Formats: sequence, C-alpha cells, structure tokens
Amino acid sequence: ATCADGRTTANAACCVLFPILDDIQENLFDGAQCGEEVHESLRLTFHDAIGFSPTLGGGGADGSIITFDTIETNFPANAGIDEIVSAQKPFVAKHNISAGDFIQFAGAVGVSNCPGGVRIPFFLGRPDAVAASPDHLVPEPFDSVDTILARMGDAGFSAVEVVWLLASHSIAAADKVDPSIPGTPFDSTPGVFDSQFFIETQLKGRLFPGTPDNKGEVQSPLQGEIRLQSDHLLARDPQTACEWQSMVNNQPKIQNRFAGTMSKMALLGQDKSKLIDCSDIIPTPPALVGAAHLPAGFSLSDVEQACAETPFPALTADPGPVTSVPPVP
Ligand code: HEM
Ligand SMILES: [Ca+2]
Ligand SMILES: [Ca+2]
Repeated sequence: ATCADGRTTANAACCVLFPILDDIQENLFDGAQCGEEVHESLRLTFHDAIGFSPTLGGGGADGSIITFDTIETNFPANAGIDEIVSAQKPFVAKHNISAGDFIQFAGAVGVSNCPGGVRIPFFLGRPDAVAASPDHLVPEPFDSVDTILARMGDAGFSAVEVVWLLASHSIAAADKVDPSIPGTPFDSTPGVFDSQFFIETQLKGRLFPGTPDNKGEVQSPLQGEIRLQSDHLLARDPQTACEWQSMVNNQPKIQNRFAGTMSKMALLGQDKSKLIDCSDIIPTPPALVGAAHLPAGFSLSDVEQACAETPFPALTADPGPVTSVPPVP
C-alpha cells in the first residue's frame, strides 16, 4: 500500500501511523533520541498492559492507564508515571488511534531510537478501554520473586519471559525509588540497549547511591547506578538466574527475545487475529555501540555466581579507576 506522502506499508490501515511516527519523534522524543521520554514511554507499555488477569480482570493493553488516568495514576505501583501519561494524552487526543494502540506504538518507536535496539512487532486495532485496571496487578520491586513470577505468569509469561522483558531495564532509570537521586539508571549505559544491565546486576553490591532505607532498593555496585531489590533477586533466583546470565554478551538473543516478548505483552487482553500487522512502520534502530564489559576496576571475582548450570563468562573490565555513572538528563 502507498500512503499519503508516498511512504509505503503492507497494510494500508497502517498509513495512519506515519504522521503519528513523525509527531512523536519530534515532539515527544526530543528529535528521535533514546532519553527520558523514550524510557518513560517504554515503562508505560508495561504498566498499561500488565493490568490483565484471566480471573482478577483488567483489559490489559487497552490504554486504560490514559483513559482512566485519574484512577490508575493514583495506584502506589504507578508512582512516577503521571508525567508520561500527561505528555502522551494530547497525542492521543490529536491523533486518530486508540490509547491502547498509541501506548504500544510509542514504546516500539521509542525502543527503535536506542543504539542496539530492536524492531518490536506492532499491531493496530485495539478497541478503547472499558474500565480502569484493578489495582495490585503491577509488580512492585519489593514483591517476592515468586510473587512477581506468579503475577507475570497469570498474565501469560513464563519465568524466562520475565527475564527477557527486563532487558528494558538496560534503557531505564528510577525517579521515585530514591527521590534524592532522580534519573539514576539501572545500568551504566541507559542510552544503549545492551547487556550491561544483566552484567552489572550480577556484581556484588557495594554502596547505596543515595539514601539507604528506600523500599524496593538494595545496594548498588556503582556510584550513580541504582539496583532494584527485584532485579537483584531475579539475577540470583534458581528460576531465572541462568537465563539472566545467558543474556550477558548475547546481543542477538536480547534483541530477538525482547522483541517477541514485548509483542506478546503488547497483546495482553487482545487477540492478534483481530488486529492489523503494522510492524513495517517501526524504524530501523541504530547499531549497538560499546561492547560487553565489567565496569572499570572490577574483575570476575566481583561477580556473584548464581547460575547452577554454567559459570558466568569472563569479561574484560574497562581500564582505569572506578567511576560514577551520570544520571539520565
Ligand atoms: C518484572 C517486574 C518489574 C518491576 C518490579 C519493575 C520495577 C521498576 C521500577 C521500580 C522502576 C522505577 C520507577 C521510578 O521510580 O521512576 C522501573 C522503571 C522502568 N521500567 Fe521496570 N519493572 C518491572 C518490569 C518491567 C517491564 C516488563 C518493562 C517493559 C517495558 C519495564 C520497563 C521499565 C522502564 C523502561 C523503566 C525506566 C523508567 C524511567 O526511565 O523513568 N519494567 N521499573
Ligand atoms: Ca490497561
Ligand atoms: Ca544499557
């Protein structure tokens, strides 16, 4: 099919997405960058979608976190997402797609801006939300590992799928976990979609990067990096440790599994056979930059081995003294 300006796509319904693509790239993502708006939009995809349970209810990836923002942004687990919900709302208002489609589309376009990123399949046609999500369906970083896995399982994800979706923490920071240091990232390369998250969470903790008594946070290996309690434990739990370790220096697997599992997340509450394939709209991401490494001054003896079947791979360290990671602007 050929769209209004001559750009093409397999399914013509998808032509609606070209001016939306252009508008969010310029006016949401600061000129197609992998920065804070892309990171918040990616988080939003999960907080919208995971509000789904075959028994507890919720419409899943239905745009409810925007349509019913006054309800959902008041759930404690949604702290900090009000900003991106406010930023996206006028795009939904202006443009010609459901809030469900818009959230997942913005997250996919966002990921494609990040060096190392992957094109996440995108389907169009989600109906409008019927009702606010129930509260208590979004995992919290202070939840037990088995609780997080059971919650994700109830929505349809295996434990290894949860590991793959957490590749998102490779381009991610926290503003509310420790509000003394907002914008502190979960890995040393929040602008690069890469394996450093899976490496750096496996290091022995050393220090709190800000204050010491924040719920859902544990010690970080690096100044200027924050570590969630949930990620710390998922990196070490028998259900997930070996899969977590398997991501290290495995860019193609991180890309392939993130894409396929985000597509599945993006379809929670929906039926792929009742939607239109618009995957060809998503831009080609930039090449990965950098290579898998231990942080400066670390060695393999600083890794806490938790995978019972295979040892953690040796990785070179960056040269020099240890360093601080700058916050996400
Ligand atoms: C599996 C359980 C998960 C837990 C416990 C968890 C927890 C968190 C927390 C506590 C934050 C910091 C929010 C803040 O204080 O600003 C965060 C940020 C983020 N999360 Fe996760 N998350 C989970 C899964 C996911 C998934 C499946 C995605 C997939 C899209 C995701 C994407 C993100 C992103 C991109 C950010 C960065 C937000 C920003 O930079 O401001 N998370 N997550
Ligand atoms: Ca929802
Ligand atoms: Ca990264």
